[PDB]
Amino acid sequence: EKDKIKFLLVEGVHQKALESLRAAGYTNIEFHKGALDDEQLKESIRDAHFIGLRSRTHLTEDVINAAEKLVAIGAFAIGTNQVDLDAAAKRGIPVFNAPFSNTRSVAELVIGELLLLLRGVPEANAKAHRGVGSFEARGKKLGIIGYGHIGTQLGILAESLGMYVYFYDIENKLPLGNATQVQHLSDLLNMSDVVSLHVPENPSTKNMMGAKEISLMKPGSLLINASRGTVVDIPALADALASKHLAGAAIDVPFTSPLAEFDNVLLTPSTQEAQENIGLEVAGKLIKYSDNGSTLSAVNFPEVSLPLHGGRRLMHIHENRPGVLTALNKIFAEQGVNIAAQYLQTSAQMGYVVIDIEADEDVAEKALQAMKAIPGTIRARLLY
Amino acid sequence: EKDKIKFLLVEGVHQKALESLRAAGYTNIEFHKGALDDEQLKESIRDAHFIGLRSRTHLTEDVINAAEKLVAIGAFAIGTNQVDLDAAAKRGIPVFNAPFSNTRSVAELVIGELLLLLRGVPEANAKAHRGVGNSFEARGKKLGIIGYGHIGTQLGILAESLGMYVYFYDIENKLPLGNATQVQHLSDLLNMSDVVSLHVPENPSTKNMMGAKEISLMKPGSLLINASRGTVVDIPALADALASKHLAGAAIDSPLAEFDNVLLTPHIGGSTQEAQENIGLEVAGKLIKYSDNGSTLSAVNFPEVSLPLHGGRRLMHIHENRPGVLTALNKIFAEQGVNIAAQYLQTSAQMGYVVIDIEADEDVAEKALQAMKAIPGTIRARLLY
Amino acid sequence: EKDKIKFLLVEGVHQKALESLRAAGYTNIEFHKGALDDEQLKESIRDAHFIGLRSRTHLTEDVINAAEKLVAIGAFAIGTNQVDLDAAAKRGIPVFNAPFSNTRSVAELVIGELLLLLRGVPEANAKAHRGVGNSFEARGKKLGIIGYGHIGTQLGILAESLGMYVYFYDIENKLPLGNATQVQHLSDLLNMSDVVSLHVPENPSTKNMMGAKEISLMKPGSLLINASRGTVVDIPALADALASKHLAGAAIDVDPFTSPLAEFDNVLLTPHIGGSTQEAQENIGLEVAGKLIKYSDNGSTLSAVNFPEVSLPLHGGRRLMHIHENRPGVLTALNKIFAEQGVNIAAQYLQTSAQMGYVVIDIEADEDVAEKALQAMKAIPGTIRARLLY
Amino acid sequence: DKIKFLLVEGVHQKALESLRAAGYTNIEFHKGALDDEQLKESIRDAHFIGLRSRTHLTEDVINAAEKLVAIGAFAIGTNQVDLDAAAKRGIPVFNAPFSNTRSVAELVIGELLLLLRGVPEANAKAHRGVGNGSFEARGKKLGIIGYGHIGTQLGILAESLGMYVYFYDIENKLPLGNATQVQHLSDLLNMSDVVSLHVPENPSTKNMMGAKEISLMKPGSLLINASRGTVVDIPALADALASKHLAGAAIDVSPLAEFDNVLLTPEAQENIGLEVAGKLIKYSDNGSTLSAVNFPEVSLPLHGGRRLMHIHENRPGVLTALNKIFAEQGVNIAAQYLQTSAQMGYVVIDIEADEDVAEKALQAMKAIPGTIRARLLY
Ligand SMILES: NC(=O)c1ccc[n+]([C@@H]2O[C@H](COP(=O)([O-])OP(=O)(O)OC[C@H]3O[C@@H](n4cnc5c(N)ncnc54)[C@H](O)[C@@H]3O)[C@@H](O)[C@H]2O)c1
Ligand SMILES: NC(=O)c1ccc[n+]([C@@H]2O[C@H](COP(=O)([O-])OP(=O)(O)OC[C@H]3O[C@@H](n4cnc5c(N)ncnc54)[C@H](O)[C@@H]3O)[C@@H](O)[C@H]2O)c1
Ligand SMILES: NC(=O)c1ccc[n+]([C@@H]2O[C@H](COP(=O)([O-])OP(=O)(O)OC[C@H]3O[C@@H](n4cnc5c(N)ncnc54)[C@H](O)[C@@H]3O)[C@@H](O)[C@H]2O)c1
Ligand SMILES: NC(=O)c1ccc[n+]([C@@H]2O[C@H](COP(=O)([O-])OP(=O)(O)OC[C@H]3O[C@@H](n4cnc5c(N)ncnc54)[C@H](O)[C@@H]3O)[C@@H](O)[C@H]2O)c1
Repeated sequence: EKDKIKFLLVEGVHQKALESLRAAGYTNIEFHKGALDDEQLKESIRDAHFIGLRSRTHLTEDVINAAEKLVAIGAFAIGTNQVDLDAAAKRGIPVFNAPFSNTRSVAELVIGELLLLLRGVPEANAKAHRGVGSFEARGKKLGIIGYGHIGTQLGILAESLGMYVYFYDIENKLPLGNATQVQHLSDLLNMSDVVSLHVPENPSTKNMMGAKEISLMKPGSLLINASRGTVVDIPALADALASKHLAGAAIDVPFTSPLAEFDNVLLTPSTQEAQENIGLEVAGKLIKYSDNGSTLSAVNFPEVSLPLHGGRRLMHIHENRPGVLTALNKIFAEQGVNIAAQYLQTSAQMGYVVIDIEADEDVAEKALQAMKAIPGTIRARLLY
Repeated sequence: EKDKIKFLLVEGVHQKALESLRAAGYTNIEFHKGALDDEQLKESIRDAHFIGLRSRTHLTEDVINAAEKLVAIGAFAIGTNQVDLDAAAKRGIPVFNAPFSNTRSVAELVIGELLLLLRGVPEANAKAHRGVGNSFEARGKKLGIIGYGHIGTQLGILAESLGMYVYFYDIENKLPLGNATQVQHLSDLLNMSDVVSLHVPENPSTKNMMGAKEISLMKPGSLLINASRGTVVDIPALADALASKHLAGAAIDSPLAEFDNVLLTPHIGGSTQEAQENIGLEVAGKLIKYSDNGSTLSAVNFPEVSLPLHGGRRLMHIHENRPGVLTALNKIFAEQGVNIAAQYLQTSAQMGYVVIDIEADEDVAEKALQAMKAIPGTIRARLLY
Repeated sequence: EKDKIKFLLVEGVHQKALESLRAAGYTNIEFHKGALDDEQLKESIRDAHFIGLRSRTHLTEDVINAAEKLVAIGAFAIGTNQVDLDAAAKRGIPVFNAPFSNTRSVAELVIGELLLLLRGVPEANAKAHRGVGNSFEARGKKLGIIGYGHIGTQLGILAESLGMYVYFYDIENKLPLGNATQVQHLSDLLNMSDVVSLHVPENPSTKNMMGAKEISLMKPGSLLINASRGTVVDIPALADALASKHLAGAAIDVDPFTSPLAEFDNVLLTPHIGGSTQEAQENIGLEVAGKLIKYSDNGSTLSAVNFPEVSLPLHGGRRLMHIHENRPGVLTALNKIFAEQGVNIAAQYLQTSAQMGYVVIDIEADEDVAEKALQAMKAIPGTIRARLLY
Repeated sequence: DKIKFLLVEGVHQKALESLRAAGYTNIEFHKGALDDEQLKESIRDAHFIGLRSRTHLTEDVINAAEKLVAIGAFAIGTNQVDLDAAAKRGIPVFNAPFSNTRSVAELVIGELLLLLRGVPEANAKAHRGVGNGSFEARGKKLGIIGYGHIGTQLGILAESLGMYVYFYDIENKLPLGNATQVQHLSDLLNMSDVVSLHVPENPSTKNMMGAKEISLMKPGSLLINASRGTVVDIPALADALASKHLAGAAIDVSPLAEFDNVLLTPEAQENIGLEVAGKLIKYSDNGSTLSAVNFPEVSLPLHGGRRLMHIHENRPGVLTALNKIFAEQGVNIAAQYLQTSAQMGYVVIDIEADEDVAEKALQAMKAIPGTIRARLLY
């Protein structure tokens, strides 16, 4: 929304990212197919309002402090280990990544794994390669644990394969297609011919699939954990495979070493069709942060976003010290200006707040100046 | 989550709602299979903190103002015309409906409508019934979806199953389902589509968004579908495009009664029988979360607020929208010596609602609560946890 | 696949048809965007071995007999009202149409009908256009398919994708696709179905198979769809069932036959059904061009509309074909001919009709003997035409 | 109906259901396989025998039979049956050709999904301790060669996964869904990200996928052969794998054992039961030998009238004799379908006549030299 806002994109992010940026009115783009050298990065990033990078660019504390106009960082990938998160945060610079771009990919893999495991293909294949010398998926029940981005897309594909889909989730969800939410996990485990996990990594899920749960699964069933974490007690999984209670499994990958001996287990390890989704996803985050201040899904920043309801919108980033918010609201109160919406979120170190006001530019601009002055302020900006 | 919080459910909402309420720790439930007479409703709702009803129960201003403990209203259906929204709002009472349980039926409806419209069936059928004597496959056709949310995504899935190519336009990037493709400019989506279906909310950004200009950008001989909305399409313009034959047909909802190639579906806000379970789950969920964390997401007569749960203490304040409320709040926490961890204030009409998370002990939180209730213009405030 | 084989195509058949012919080695093609006048037609179809036409071409006996090289006619459409079937048959000229090109289109139509009928849209729509003022999801419902053939099968696939449970009744055992289930007894399929769709041909076994008794057997509040045909459903019984509300609605392909239904707002009457646009045109083009190619190369008359149907698998050797009047002695004459040449018949397929017979014969012999047999076969009394396919 | 049905190795209850459905009662069932002594005893008066992969139906056992009309192999196909001995006796052997269609289509989907992602190789390495392809299926093109039972069901599943389906066949096929026929094999091969073969085993398919065909395939593509034949030239495929021209493959079972990016593979008994039992019944009723594995295939449309069938040694003069019989009797032949195999000849003849005229032609047909058997079907 201004050709003065410079976007520096390196390591060759997908073209759709550029298409998205231009459609939103941001055409001041410096593009690079490969990584920049230290000296090249420093001079290109110096006046960049935004930088988009992948895995090879190292955004160290020094490079960041060197950038004098940096507003936000877009990690066009899932990982952000190449970016110094804390350094960016201290300067009020959010880092966005692409957390859901691999959704479809994981769903397809699960389908491929269950189809072959159900037929005992992995074991037959390993023996064939050594010189040594089974059911249809349709009509079978798939039990999905975690019915979110991946869980829902998987259920859709499973139904297309003629499977009956059931899911367990700690939250009530709207079923897509003929899927059925099962309230008790043990009930899901009992019915399921195939069980697939798609939950996040947290105390709630730590070893949720232990000896007991695996014991609850149907005799001859399959356990899939296509996306890597710590949700499955590997030793317990190994015992159930050795005992043959489970006819096979697929686990994302030592730690899985106990499974290496099993021919009926599939062990599987940002360079494919993911680039388009990533380009669209991350450019979108940069665009929205620029236009409306949304930090939803930022990885090193308090998360906030507010619907577009007209009026003027300002944003304030500050060290989380008592008195800042009081100073902020005072600016509008002592002036009789009304606040239509306000959303503040904090961390131990920082506080981020977006405010919608009913006023004209003059007042808005004036308010912005006062805001920047408030002690503890890191950055302040008038969004519209 | 207390067992003293009374839930009054009338007109026989699905048993799943009760199970859900019980699972959330709410067991103080009065349940009736049907509607009650004016006398019974008044007696039953007098001490009800929450009421769940359907289309028959008339929750009028009188009834509302008489219910002295009412905290929230849940319409276990889509419509809320039987509920006096403004009356409830004035009392700081949000009204929740079931905005998503009927997602699937709207998607199925659009598929049925486009399939027949494409073949010219509505027109051929109307003439056939009048005695007057008298097409395209959907397969390989492009479906343009405006608003890729709950309905758009499900519609896209069904359309791809019919062999159609799905493209969509939205005001933000959306993760696509199947082979659906996002299109950055609305004009481009309109240009390429053989069928355009609208699935967006009602609000200044969508009022008449499909006007004479947008409709003329649609492909010649295309179809426009507005399955369940309100004021998104400029009717005069649509009639004009139909008369000129720019569009081969449409489905909506008049000046359109003259067109045999237009399907008119008088009121669709009706929830299906198969959806009663989902509705019970959906609306009970809304009441529960409002009661527990103050979320007013999806409320139909209230500013929408929702703050992630990060422990600590949480307070909520409903008031007359005006400058100085927030400042009045800051001073109270300052005097009380507490820092605000998170805050979310939204306004709608002449009303303001704000949820505040603070780190403080029970006593301090209560003292803050009493002060907050004394702020002039305050409608009500409570300590959620 | 020689070059002396001419293809006359009028009324602009789809390019796919030509691509198909060429790929098959038939390049001698005379294309025309539209129909030709009586003078031009006779002039063009003069030395044409094959002709492909549509609806705007009248192939009369005069035109046909005028043609001295015509071996087969391609009607790139469903109907063949425009061609003199008997005249072609008398000349030993088979007529091929596009029997299954509209399969997908009908299956799509059924889905659209049941979706709207299930929600009561036809009725609400009719009332709305009149000023008068004013429902179940398809997902989870059971679809009962009577006749699991071309359409039945594609319909079932679309229904399952819509989340419906598919069951079908057919007089012959079928390999179900997806989760489809074959039901042995009609009464059973009829009792369990929320929607029943008919996709059977018009023969004695189907004549009014859906009578008052069958309809009464249907689940109360169900839908009946017959999106093609005309003799499988008893309209009077249907109207009664709709009047009593035993059925919630219906879709019937339409007319004195459907008049009893005109008063029902919850019934969809749909005329034109057979020949969409470029899309249906592409299927048709590929289908009929294929028929012509197969007839030319191996003598197959499967699906011909005015000819005995014969089709013999390709097993090498020499292939001859003989078209004749159904008079006695022809079959005997054929044998005698091969005995004298001391040739063995590997396979023979003869089929007949009114007063005409068609036989394809596979023999073991050198071209030399083949051609000698061909000439002999042509001299058989009652012979209309004979050819050496390969 | 003195039509005894001997069933061994325990065929699914459905076969029994089916036979009964057609009145055909009299069923000697044996959950297990009988032996030489008992087998000859039970098969002695057996009209139809149903067996699996273990029964050894030798020339002796068959010769032992005296009323055997057909043999139903309720399995992947013929097994320990002396097909040749069976044919000599004018006895067709029916198997279950399309019963596991769905199963093969599902297998191909599973294989291409993993191969596209390089999982086979990654998995092989992971099981050897080593650590370290990869693409989604949606948006990719699947090239099917042989658009028949399996090909069509495969296309349906492929499209549901978001793939674009193209197929090549030797005749025009009605496409299901968005499947598109491609006229030239070379075009199909080059455009495909995945090629799967579903063609019959015969001369026109033997090694049809050679060095030339494989070189025409897109670089980094996958070749899948679930067929039960030798359609692919392994030596050529191996070369294409070593050179990385192909990113992987899946084949039924070696030179490919060295390739980690190659998949090597080996209750539905209900289908088999209903399919095979269905062949046995149709043959008894209308004489159809469609799909028989050791018999000329003949199938004639039921158009009323009388239907006579004749099985004979392929001696010249049989057809001459047959047609002379009807000629002399002044009986018109409505339809006639004769097909032959290396040793046998089978013809079905439809005529317009009453019982009298029929049985008259039947006795004369039985008297022809080379006759193995002849029956009045109806
Ligand atoms: N989607 C992607 O692109 C991607 C990429 C890499 C890794 N992952 C990983 O895959 C997993 C799932 O990802 P997603 O995108 O579908 O996540 P998601 O957030 O959309 O859904 C996770 C689901 O799990 C449910 N859940 C949480 N705790 C649960 C519990 N204890 N029991 C049952 N259900 C519970 C949640 O309510 C939610 O519906 C996560 O571990 C994620 O980190 C996803
Ligand atoms: N889901 C149901 O059961 C149901 C029942 C009756 C009526 N409706 C109506 O259908 C509409 C959409 O419902 P939904 O469930 O899909 O809602 P939703 O919130 O899930 O999705 C609406 C989508 O519209 C997009 N959008 C918003 N403003 C837009 C604009 N100006 N231009 C383009 N896209 C825009 C949003 O980003 C979002 O993705 C609403 O008007 C709703 O009242 C829904
Ligand atoms: N497929 C098309 O393109 C097309 C175009 C125009 C009209 N039609 C009409 O649609 C109908 C069906 O067409 P189709 O292409 O699927 O035909 P089809 O021949 O493929 O299948 C008809 C099915 O009906 C079954 N059947 C026959 N008699 C039966 C009986 N008495 N009871 C139960 N099942 C019986 C048959 O076994 C077969 O499976 C026919 O009336 C046909 O004329 C089809
Ligand atoms: N369907 C099953 O259950 C099953 C089980 C085991 C093995 N098989 C094997 O799979 C293969 C195909 O099985 P199906 O059931 O789909 O057979 P099918 O007969 O239904 O289809 C084979 C298809 O191949 C086409 N074709 C023939 N020769 C061709 C050629 N040279 N090039 C291209 N296409 C050609 C045919 O026209 C036909 O459409 C066969 O080898 C069969 O023995 C099938």
